[PDB]
Amino acid sequence: NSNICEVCNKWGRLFCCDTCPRSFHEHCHIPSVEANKNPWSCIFCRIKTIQERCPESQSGHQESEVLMRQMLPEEQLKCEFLLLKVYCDSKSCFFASEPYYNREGSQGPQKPMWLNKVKTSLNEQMYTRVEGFVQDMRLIFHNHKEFYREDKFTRLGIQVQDIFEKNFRNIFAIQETS
Ligand SMILES: [Zn+2]
Ligand SMILES: [Zn+2]
Ligand SMILES: [Zn+2]
Repeated sequence: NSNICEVCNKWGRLFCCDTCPRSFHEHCHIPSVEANKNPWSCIFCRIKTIQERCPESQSGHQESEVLMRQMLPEEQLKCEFLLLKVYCDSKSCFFASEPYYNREGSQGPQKPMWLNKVKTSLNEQMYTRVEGFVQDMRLIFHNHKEFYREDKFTRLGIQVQDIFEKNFRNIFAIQETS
């Protein structure tokens, strides 16, 4: 197995996947690495299994259909994995914890949002459809772009949104377009 966490790239107290060489900190994995379970399979492995059981699930889909899906177990897992893919980028640090807004010439967003809040909401089963999760994720970056205006720091929001959107299109097999 790897000797660093797949998500944060640090060593420490790591749990090892039984079906692949990845390793994780307990609360870096999403969901948090389970208490017992021998063998244990990581989220990457569980997602690959879904795909392998239903090869047709990789054919292209319309976003509008994906967003209306109810959060049954497989869609719950897919959103957990998409959230984890965001955390895998080191620039996610800017969006992880609760933000605050005190900048001359800007006003804070009406509905603040952050990764750890989305994480809690998934854990607590607060989303009934994929749309709920995707809306909160996109809100993180939209709030950032609007608050930071012309400051070059707005680019961090563009960068992390691009990670989110590419992973969304991959995980939910969105139909490729120009
Ligand atoms: Zn970690
Ligand atoms: Zn694995
Ligand atoms: Zn099938």
